[PDB]
Amino acid sequence: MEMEKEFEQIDKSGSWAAIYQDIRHEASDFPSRVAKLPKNKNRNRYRDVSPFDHSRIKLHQEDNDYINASLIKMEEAQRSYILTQGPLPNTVGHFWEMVWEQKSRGVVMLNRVMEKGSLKCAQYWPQKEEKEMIFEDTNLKLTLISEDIKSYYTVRQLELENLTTQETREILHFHYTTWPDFGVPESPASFLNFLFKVRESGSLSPEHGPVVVHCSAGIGRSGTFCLADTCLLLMDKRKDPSSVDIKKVLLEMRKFRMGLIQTADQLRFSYLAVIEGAKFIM
Ligand SMILES: N#Cc1ccc(CNC(=O)N2CCOCC2)cc1
Ligand SMILES: N#Cc1ccc(CNC(=O)N2CCOCC2)cc1
Repeated sequence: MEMEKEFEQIDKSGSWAAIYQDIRHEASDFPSRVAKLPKNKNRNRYRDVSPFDHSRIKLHQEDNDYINASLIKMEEAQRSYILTQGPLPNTVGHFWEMVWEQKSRGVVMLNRVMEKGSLKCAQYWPQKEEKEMIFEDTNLKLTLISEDIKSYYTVRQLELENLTTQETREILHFHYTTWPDFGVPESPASFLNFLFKVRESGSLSPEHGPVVVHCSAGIGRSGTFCLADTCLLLMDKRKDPSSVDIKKVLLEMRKFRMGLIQTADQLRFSYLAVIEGAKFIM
C-alpha cells in the first residue's frame, strides 16, 4: 500500500502495536559473540543491545578492537551510517578513535547528557574553547572551535588532532536538544529541519566517511533518523515514489543492527516524518 493512506488505515484501526510486533517477529537474528566476551562488559551500556559480529566497527588496535557500533550500508540509496551507543566513561577515547579511523565528518547526537534525572551518556566533548580534552588511551586531542545554539538544536565546530601524526581535522557536532524525556515529538517539523541541516553540511555525502549517529542505546531515536533519511532519498531517486515501503526499509536496516525503532510510537513518528518530509522536498 502507499504510505499516507496505510497510515490513516492504521490510525483508524488502532493497530500500531500489532504492526510493530510483526516487524519484531520478522527481524534478523545474527551472532554478537565479540560483544558478549567478558573483557568487553564495561564497553556496553545495556546488556541487551549489542552489535552483530558481521557488521560491527573494528578499532585499529591489536589489544582490543571492540566498540558497540554498527555499519548500516544502504545499497540502493547509496548512503552509509554508523550507529553507536552514547559513549561511556571508559569508551570516550574509543569513540573519537572510531571517528578518526572511519574518516567521518559529522557526529549526530539525539539525546541530552542527563534525561529523567539519570546520565544517558558521558560529557564527551569540551564546553569551553580554552579547556580542551586529551584522550591519553588513544592519543587524541579535541578542541571546541565554535558553537551555535538554536531553539531546537545546537551545531558545534570541533578540531580533532591525532597526536601521533599531528594531523588535524574539522568535525561537525549536530545536537538535537529537544526530544522529550517521554514519548515522541508531537510534530516532526523540527526533526526534519534538523535532518536537512545535517544534509546541507556535507556530513552524509560520499566524499566523507559515514556519519556517526547516537542516542543512549543507539537504536531508537538513532533508528528514526536514518530510516527517515533513507526513505526520503529513495522517494527522490525512483520513478514511482509510492513504491517506497517503510517497513521493508526498516527490516533491511535491522540486518545490520538489532532493535532499530524501539516502540510503536517511534514507528508511527517515523511514518509521520517521511510523509511530511516528502511534501516539502517538492
Ligand atoms: N537503499 C535501499 C533499500 C533498502 C531496503 C529496501 C527494501 N525493499 C525491498 O526489498 N524491495 C523489494 C524490491 O524492490 C522493492 C522494494 C529497498 C531499498
Ligand atoms: N565548515 C564548517 C562549519 C563550521 C562551523 C559550523 C557551526 N557554526 C559556528 O560555530 N558559528 C559561530 C557563531 O556564529 C556563527 C556560527 C558549521 C559548519
